[PDB]
Amino acid sequence: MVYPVRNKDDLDQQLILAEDKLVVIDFYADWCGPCKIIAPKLDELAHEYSDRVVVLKVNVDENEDITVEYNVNSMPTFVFIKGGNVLELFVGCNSDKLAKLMEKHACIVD
Amino acid sequence: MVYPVRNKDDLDQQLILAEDKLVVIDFYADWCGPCKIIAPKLDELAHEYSDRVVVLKVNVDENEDITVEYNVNSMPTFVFIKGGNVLELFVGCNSDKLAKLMEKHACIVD
Ligand SMILES: [Zn+2]
Ligand SMILES: [Zn+2]
Ligand SMILES: [Zn+2]
Ligand SMILES: [Zn+2]
Repeated sequence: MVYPVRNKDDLDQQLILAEDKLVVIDFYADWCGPCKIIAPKLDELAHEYSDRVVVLKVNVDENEDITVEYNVNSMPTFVFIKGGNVLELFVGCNSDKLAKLMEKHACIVD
Repeated sequence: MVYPVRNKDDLDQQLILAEDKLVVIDFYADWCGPCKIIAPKLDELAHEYSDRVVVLKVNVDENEDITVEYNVNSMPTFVFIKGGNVLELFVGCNSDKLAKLMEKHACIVD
């Protein structure tokens, strides 16, 4: 399952506890159609990769600070992180690419 | 000669332009003794096989994304690729094996 981020200090802690794991952060809002469509597949991947991947979820309406720090301008946006380093940024609704990007490292509103 | 990779999109383009050729990617860093020793022999082979083999070079300190995607954990590491497929992975400093592996398909830091 996908862990909601309450604030920047929550997220900063999660990034350190993730250790060597792949971290994937999903920026979403409740008013975003494409966000809702891809969300089941993201939860499916989180179970398949639970030993290797940590999956975080940032609600942009309550987290303006985290959104500005990651330069999020569109939704959905998935940031792939390992060791506090941003490896790759991915915007859009292709859930087949999302699943592929998750295995290699283990439509658009606003 | 050996072509430096600037990013993942650079590398992805190189993999397609290489066509049917053998591609060899060398993962290295400036702080890696064994990397520096084998490097002349790699350049020698690149000239001998210039019509058949494309030789790419990825600096791991500036390319965390490519390193994670190829699961690089040590140096030097040579990935042998043909058609976007990874045929073989080779870690270590034996330049005689490197030359042999190059002809069949045409010490350790971190
Ligand atoms: Zn569950
Ligand atoms: Zn030359
Ligand atoms: Zn990547
Ligand atoms: Zn082979």
